[PDB]
Amino acid sequence: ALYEDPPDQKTSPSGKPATLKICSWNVDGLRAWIKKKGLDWVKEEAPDILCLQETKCSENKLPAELQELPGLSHQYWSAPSDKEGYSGVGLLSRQAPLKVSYGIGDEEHDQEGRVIVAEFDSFVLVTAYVPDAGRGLVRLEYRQRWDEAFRKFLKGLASRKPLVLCGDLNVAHEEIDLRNPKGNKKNAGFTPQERQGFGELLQAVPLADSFRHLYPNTPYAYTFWTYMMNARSKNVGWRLDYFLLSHSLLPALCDSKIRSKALGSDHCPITLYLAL
DNA sequence: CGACGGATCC
DNA sequence: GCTGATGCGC
DNA sequence: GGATCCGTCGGGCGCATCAGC
Repeated sequence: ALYEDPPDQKTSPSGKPATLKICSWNVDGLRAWIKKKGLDWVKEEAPDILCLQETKCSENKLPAELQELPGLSHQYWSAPSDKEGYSGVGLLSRQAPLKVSYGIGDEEHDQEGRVIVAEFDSFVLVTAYVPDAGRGLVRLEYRQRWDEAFRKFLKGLASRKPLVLCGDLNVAHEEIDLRNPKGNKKNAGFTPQERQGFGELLQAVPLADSFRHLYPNTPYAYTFWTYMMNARSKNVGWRLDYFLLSHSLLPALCDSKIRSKALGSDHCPITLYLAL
């Protein structure tokens, strides 16, 4: 069945106005995403913080339009040291973070430009392109170790301000998070190993799924669709993109959106509204 | 990884 | 510089 | 035999390299 994201709730449960909008988007090729008119959707969306994943683009090769967004002038980029054309993350902010760091503090996992940490006054933001388990599950065991190191890095993130984890976590937590869970329990992103790791992220850090807290039984809500067999036209997809938040932030949670109409990638943009 | 084809199931 | 084959990873 | 279970195949994209010119 198709999916129409409910209208934006730009007010919290206590009637407080959204002071912060964050947009996360796996662009599957930032230079391609821009030629495909992706920055135009960002302009219309006017986010305060824009997190991008799978940039596939080093810093010296970023298109000049990216350095022309005035409401997103604070830009921070991370790419693999060896694999050019692979992975890559980005954080564009209206206001300068107090602190910007890269990696989960672990050499085995900090080589593929997958994590940017940005400390703001009231919260700590973390964008992530989590390792894929791969065709045939070749990189599953690596994903399992990444999960362990990520869980630990996040739980002890130095200080005590709430956490907003955003990005491509590369798993569909439960069966409601993908069209075909039965034929994908042995396919990357639906292995029980990965699904349990997400569960442990939630219990250990701890964190909550913004979208699922608001929409616990909303089906067909996906963020990724294979380009193959035009899976997007039939909404056969997976929710791999999320905003996970400390429970301290749930009183500030106005909404968590899925922008199913925005094109440019095999992923759709997600958006969080927060009243801080 | 969605689609498909074969195998099995009551 | 520019394109197309080839390879690799989603 | 309609419905379900499950393994195999073939394929959309982006970007890198390299050759040729």
